[PDB]
Amino acid sequence: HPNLIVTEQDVANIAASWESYDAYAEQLNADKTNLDAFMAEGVVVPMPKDAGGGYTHEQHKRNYKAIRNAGFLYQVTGDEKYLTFAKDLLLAYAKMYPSLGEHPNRKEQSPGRLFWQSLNEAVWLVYSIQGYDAIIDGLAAEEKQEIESGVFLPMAKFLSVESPETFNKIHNHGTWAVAAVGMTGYVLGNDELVEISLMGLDKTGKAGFMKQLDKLFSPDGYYTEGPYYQRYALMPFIWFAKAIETNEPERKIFEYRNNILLKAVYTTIDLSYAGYFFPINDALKDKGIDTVELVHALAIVYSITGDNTLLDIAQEQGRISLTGDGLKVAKAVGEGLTQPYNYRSILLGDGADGDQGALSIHRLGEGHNHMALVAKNTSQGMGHGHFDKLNWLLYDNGNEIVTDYGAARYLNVEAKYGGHYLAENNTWAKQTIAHNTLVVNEQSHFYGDVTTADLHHPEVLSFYSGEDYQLSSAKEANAYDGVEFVRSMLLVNVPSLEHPIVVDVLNVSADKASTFDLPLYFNGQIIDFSFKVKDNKNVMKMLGKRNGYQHLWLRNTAPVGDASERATWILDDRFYSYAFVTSTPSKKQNVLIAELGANDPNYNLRQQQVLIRRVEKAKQASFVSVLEPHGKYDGSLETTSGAYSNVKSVKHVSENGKDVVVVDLKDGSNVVVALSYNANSEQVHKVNAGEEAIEWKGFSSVVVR
Amino acid sequence: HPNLIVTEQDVANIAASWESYDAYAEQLNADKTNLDAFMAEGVVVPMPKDAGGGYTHEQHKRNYKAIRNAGFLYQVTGDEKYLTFAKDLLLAYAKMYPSLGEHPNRKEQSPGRLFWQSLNEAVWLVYSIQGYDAIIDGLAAEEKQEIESGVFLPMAKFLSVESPETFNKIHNHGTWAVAAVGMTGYVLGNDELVEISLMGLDKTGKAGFMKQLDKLFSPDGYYTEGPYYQRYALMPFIWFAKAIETNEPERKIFEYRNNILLKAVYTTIDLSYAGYFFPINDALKDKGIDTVELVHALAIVYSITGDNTLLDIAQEQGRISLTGDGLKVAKAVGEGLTQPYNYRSILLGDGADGDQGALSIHRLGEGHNHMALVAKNTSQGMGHGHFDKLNWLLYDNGNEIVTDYGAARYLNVEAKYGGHYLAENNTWAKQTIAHNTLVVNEQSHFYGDVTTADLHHPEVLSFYSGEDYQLSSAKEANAYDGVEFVRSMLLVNVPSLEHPIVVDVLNVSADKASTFDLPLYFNGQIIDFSFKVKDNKNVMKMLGKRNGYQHLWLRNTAPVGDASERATWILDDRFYSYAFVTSTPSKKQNVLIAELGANDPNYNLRQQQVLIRRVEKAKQASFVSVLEPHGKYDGSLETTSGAYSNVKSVKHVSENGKDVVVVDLKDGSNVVVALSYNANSEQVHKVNAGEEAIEWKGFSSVVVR
Ligand SMILES: [Zn+2]
Ligand SMILES: [Zn+2]
Repeated sequence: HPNLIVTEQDVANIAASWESYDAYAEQLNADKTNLDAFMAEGVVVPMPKDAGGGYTHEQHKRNYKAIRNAGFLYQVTGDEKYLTFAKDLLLAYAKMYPSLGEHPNRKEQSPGRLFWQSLNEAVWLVYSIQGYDAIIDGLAAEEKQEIESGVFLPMAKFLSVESPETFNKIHNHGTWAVAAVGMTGYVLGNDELVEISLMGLDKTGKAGFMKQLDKLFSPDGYYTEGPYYQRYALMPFIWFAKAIETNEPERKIFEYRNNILLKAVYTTIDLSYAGYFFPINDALKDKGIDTVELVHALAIVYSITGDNTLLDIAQEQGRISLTGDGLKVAKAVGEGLTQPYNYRSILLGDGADGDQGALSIHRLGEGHNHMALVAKNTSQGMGHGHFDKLNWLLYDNGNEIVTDYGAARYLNVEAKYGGHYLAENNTWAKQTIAHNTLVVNEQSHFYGDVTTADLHHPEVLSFYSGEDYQLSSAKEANAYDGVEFVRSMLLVNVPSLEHPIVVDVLNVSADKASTFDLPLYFNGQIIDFSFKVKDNKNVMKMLGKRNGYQHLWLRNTAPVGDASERATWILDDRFYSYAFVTSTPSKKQNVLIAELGANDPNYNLRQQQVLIRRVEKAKQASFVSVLEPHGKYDGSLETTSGAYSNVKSVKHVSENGKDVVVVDLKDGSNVVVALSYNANSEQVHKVNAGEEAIEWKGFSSVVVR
Repeated sequence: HPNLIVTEQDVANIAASWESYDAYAEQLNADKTNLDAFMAEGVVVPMPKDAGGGYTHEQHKRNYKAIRNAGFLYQVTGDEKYLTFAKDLLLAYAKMYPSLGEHPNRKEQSPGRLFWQSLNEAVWLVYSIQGYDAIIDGLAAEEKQEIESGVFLPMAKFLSVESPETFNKIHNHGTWAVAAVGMTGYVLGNDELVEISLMGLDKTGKAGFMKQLDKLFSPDGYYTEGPYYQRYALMPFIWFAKAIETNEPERKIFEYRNNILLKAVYTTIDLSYAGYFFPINDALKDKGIDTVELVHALAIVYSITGDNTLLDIAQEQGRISLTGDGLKVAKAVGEGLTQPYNYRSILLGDGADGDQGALSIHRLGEGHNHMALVAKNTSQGMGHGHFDKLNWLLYDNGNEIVTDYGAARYLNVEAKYGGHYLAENNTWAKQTIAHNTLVVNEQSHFYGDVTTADLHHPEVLSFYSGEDYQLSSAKEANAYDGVEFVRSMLLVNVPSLEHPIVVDVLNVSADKASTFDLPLYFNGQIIDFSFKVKDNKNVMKMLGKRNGYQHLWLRNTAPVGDASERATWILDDRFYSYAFVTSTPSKKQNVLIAELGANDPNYNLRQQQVLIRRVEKAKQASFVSVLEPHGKYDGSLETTSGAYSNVKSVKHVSENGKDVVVVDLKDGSNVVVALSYNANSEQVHKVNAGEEAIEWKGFSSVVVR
């Protein structure tokens, strides 16, 4: 002891070297200073009372961190006051815990005892067992027995054999529970606790850690619940793996499933822009790469791989793991070994086998010209999944541009329903209308039914990443009865333009005449539109009755027709223009400008604007658009250039199920995008625009004339 | 030549030493790189066509900066290329200018010839004359004759003798015009142009530069139009003064009126929080200390004073004046002479003699995250003035908390009405309802009439800045017929609380039963209210018909009573709680939660929420409130503490025109604020707060029990 997340050898390395690396010493000293301050308050272990973000919730959180940190500092410094504090905290828990029943402020989740839900109980155990592992050799036998019998063994039993609905779950709850119980198993030398954590309660491998590794990650290391829950589950994954490695290296856990755990870490990094995770599915928008799960995970992977590009990410995190692994990161950074991280375009398969749709990330440019297009062609992702098949997000200039709302939830704010998912998470945040994708008849994909959504996934038709352009194309044939839609999204490098442009082609075919809505949630302030808005007559009414529409105010409608239209907005120092046209036999076309906040008596929803393109009574439609960053606004020096869009118009023609899009530019050049939807790279295609003939080879072609 | 903003000795000093000081070299190289790039485009002088932010507007702007910069670089580096580019630009102007009549894209302002208004013409001249001054050396006689007779002399005459409505103006337009013509006078050796600039067209001193210095600044160096226009006018003030000093040092311009120009520069800095100018009156919210007017002014003042605390601000500006004065700044910064700038509480008198109301800045706390309360008890400030007597702003934690909208205008965005003040600047931004102050009967102060407003100022009753608390108190007797109101605002240090608290007491008395509205414009997301809102029944209607009310949507009304109520919101990592109570005989008390965007078909207004306290059918009211920053939200580490307000309630009693406010805290303690409105330091006062007697001396007292 210790022999878990840190080993005796790690402690020796840290003791010998920590003062020699400034980044590590600064981190250690801050943690030490903060703990010393906390210790001055005495041992404070309150009877459990409060929900998420409430006093007892946050106090028991401060305590598990204190136990872990005191154990670490005892080991590194040899200062007995840290042993005493960790010990006395644990003895207080040991006295209290056997008397605890179900938490009094429970909700619909499995209750904890210390906490309103069992999830936080598992986190408490993951942290606290590390502190115990780090002090155990300095305790009297009676103190060990009291702590083990009073809190650790009863909690481990509670979270495993007493909680099969959680322990056997293939879900982030399951990951945390098996990590907590398995790590306890290693520290206490309890073979049974380790075995059930690895192989499930019945030991057959139908549930447990190994099954989670096999099922929750695709072969690309993409975690099916989405980026936000990927980083969260990454801690119990990487920390239980670390414990397995330090105690049973023969299991070769970091080799398992073609280094799935290593791939999970890189993929977590790859799911961020300007340091923030893509807020698809249930997600909070202030979650970034400095989150401790990725700080610790990066350190472990660096220690294994020696990949010096990880040191770039480490510096961007501005935080370092206080482990033996973190020491290696700090040392490498201090020795000037840092290399730039290779942010790249990727296709991430979803489902265990990678075939259940995919998440595409398309990147182009560098610095403030770095654009990222996210194409959400993924399976449901279980309960946290949103009803947004073929959704997209755009990032540019260090900003989110075309956005995903994330979840309706205020992390650890007790006055917001104990920090838990709000009523509006289901009624607004999960719904299709809340997203940048097709809504049919004001109904959500799969009619907002998670059971149905869980059974289906989009079909990826094409992925391409070149220096000329980037493309993803996917088909959704199961979202609605008698409806199929296909979306192709492109990032195009036009040499004459300062920034890459997005081209979007969303085709829908329906058996019955329908309403088709396509929203665009934008970040910024409207400059102007090419269309005239109808007078709202000094009233804003709720947009629709159900499925998220009840949360939107209609601010203006504007009629549109055959010709492409334009909306231009500003965000910080850059302009963005949305040029759009919809090919359809229906003449009933309108733009709806809407604002979030209807049916929100509790002020749970943020202010937000949206441009919705609506076609009514149509069986067929091709929603075509361009998203173009342009120009410079400098409010400091008081200059402006390039403020007008460089796109004169967008035109579209379909022939024999093949599409041609022509983007006419103000300098007289044009961009031609052609889509055949045929994967045969050698098949030649022809489409007649008017008298103009367009010919190409393969699924797609982009030509700048 | 040059002998204006730089001298021949300055040029020698720069050439000899610019490479030695990193800060100067970085700036010069960045300017040189940008100019070299601009020169590669050739000499481009278009005919005047476009409004503000349009192509010709921004091109003529790039040209005047190029003229100045090429002139400077020719002096410092010697290269013929810089001489020729400045000369060729000026010759193109000389050939075009005599042919120009009124700009074709003029608006209501005095038209320019090069520009849509004459203001920009003046800026062009201020910059361009410096370039000419610096290239005199390498010019032939016929070239000087062409330049002076073709552009400079016609432009100088246009802006002066031909434009009495601007040249005689005691206003920032006047300052820019006299600086432009006066600087031209010095460069051309034209005594007449200098005299009329200093003393006005008729030379009596009724108007012109000297009058502006005596009337537009208070003795404290506060510029009556407000912070945003203070920094703007600061350029022509400080640069014309620089020109006067280098040509006629016997005038002792920097000693004039007890060093008024020096005080003006310090006051400009004192009018910012976290580097941004308080957005009172017409103002844009992205304007900060790195604005070039303050960069140049700071350099001038440092050269005169040697005040090393100005180097702190210089570093925060992140740019350096490319002048001899700027060289001194760079040298001192390189030598490690920087001392921290002393941000402090200040009372700034308004009016020529500082007796026409005042602007109070109250600061408490350390670092760049301290608290700043601004009490706007100032006179009108002419046309750019807002109808917001006794308004207030609050800053905390690097953020604006309780806000001022500034102006409805998009700087140099041509698609937004040529970057000019929008229709909504008058109809929304200037109106009282748009501010954090009293609105009577849905009408603005002075019934929104600038002529009436210009004739009156609030009466300042008290100013105090201590370690215990801070206070401003002011009376507005002239805003409405038969109405008087008084506002006292305090910043209170309560040792048991983590942050100072604001206490607000706004008393109103009216001859007739009236509606009293008190808005609070806040920055952040509502957490919860202590009160119940009425169902809005899925519609938002325009709040009122006139005077800014037509721009607000009513989202919810909520009835309130005798007991204090609370609104709590979150912004970044901190919570803010607004506890409020109104003593009034009227029972008609409601909170209106409103959102901006009605009567805004062009999407000129930002999204914004407001909490308005309304009292109806009342002749008297005391609007009492507490603004309390509290707690910590960490979205990265996922922790929260102190999320609930520590204020249990707020109570108020009035006795013989004297107020007592009791702030009951959750720990059982209380804060007692007493106000007598009697300036006599030794006068004893007594108020019976129920079964309690409150006794104190002086205008105010604050006691923590
Ligand atoms: Zn979503
Ligand atoms: Zn204002």
